[PDB]
Amino acid sequence: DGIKFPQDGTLEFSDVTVDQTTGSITLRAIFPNPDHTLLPGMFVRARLE
Amino acid sequence: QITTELPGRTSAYRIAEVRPQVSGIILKRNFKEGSDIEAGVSLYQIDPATYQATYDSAKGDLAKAQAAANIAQLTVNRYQKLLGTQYISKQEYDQALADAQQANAAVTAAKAAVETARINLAYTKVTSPISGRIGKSNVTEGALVQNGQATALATVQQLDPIYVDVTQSSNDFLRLKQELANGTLKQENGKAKVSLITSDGIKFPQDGTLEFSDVTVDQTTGSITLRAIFPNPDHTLLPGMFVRARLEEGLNPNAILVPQQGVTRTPRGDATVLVVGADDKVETRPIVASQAIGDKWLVTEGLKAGDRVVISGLQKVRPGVQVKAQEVT
Amino acid sequence: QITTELPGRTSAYRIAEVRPQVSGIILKRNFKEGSDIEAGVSLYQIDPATYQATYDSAKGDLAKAQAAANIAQLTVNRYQKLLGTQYISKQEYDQALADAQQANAAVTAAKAAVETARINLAYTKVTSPISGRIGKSNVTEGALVQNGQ
Repeated sequence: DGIKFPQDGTLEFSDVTVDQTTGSITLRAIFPNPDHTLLPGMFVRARLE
Repeated sequence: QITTELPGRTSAYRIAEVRPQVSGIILKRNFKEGSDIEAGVSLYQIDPATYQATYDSAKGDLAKAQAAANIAQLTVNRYQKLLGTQYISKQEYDQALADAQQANAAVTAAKAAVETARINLAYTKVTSPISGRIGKSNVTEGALVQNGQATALATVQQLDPIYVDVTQSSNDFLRLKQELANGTLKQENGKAKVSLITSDGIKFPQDGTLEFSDVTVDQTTGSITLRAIFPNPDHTLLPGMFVRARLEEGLNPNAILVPQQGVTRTPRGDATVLVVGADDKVETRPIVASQAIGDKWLVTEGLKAGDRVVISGLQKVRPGVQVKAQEVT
Repeated sequence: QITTELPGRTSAYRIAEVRPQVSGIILKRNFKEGSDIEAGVSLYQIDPATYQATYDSAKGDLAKAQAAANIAQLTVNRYQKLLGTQYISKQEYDQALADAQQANAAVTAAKAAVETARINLAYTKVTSPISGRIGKSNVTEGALVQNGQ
């Protein structure tokens, strides 16, 4: 919906290889979810620094 | 009360597919197709010859162990009778006691082997695990089967009650949860009530109830699944059909309903209403009315409680003109 | 400040797919879908008949081994008292001690076998490996489940 998620997470890089059919690298971040306001599988947009 | 219409599919309360626990060739079918089946009633008859031989071997081993235990017990009794007046050594009595205990343990092991042989032999008499109604037989007499194959011999399903699995988008679920948390929505009692619309559009005579809101999200579409349970006394619902569910999500005690005959919509989409001011003048005010309940538009913004607006004779009234306005029920 | 915006998908911290460790048929379901559950709580109930028979056989073998060990220990204890006054040769005492030790080792082996049988029997009570939210049941009562499907 475009609403900023109230809490903040941190970044733990995990995957260094490059996929063959996507040509992209996957970055892993961890977030606290106490309210259960995000479920496993949904689509999100992450802004890094 | 706000209701959401969602698509879904029905499913059986309890469905069991019959698979053979042993390997062999079928000889007979003991049930008639399309009939009600009680639990534990034998369905098929696989060839028991090999399992019969195994059972006989187990019985023979059990008999041998029993004979050994019998002779050990006889010797123990006689030695115990001797021991009263110290006519035999205590070591001999202890040895006899140990021999009897070992023979009894061997008898127990033989009994366990006989029990597992009996279980395997009775597995051939295929028994329906649950009650219900049995359908077509995917195999007939003379067809080979194997232990734990993927192809089911038959299916037994319970048609009362019935499950309805409907699909709800994740965004709607999240916004409803946020609205409930904020306080604009008031859930009541317990599980939400769900009504049904069949393929013909007929409202189901009974209203079901929802439970088990799922948490995983489908990747391909982006939606979660909801489950409701409908009692089915007359078997008017069969598993697998396509149904529409009207799902209630609480109460909104601030709804503003405006009759659709008193709002004007521009071709691009904007909507305006002719309010009547305190100066007996009419003023056009824009409003946001997206959802329509029956013939009443649900106003979300642009109107306040007690605002007094025209519903009839719109073509007879122009803005800025002093008009007598009369309340009409 | 330089920032990058990327698409992404969420995932659970710990996801466990409950799978059967033993073959058999399901008789009961001991949980309600869509509810938080603890660890070690039994979820299903597979048919234990064959595993119960195996457990009984193992216990019987253990009892036999224990009886043999008991009689060997009694003989050793009886010989020990006579050893003090030089009325039994040391060879016989050594042989009896060896027999007792062998019987004790056999008892240990039987205990290991019965422990394996107990573990296999307890596998039927399908236990949740972790604590968390559980969804629907892909199988119901009466289904047949194979080992490690």
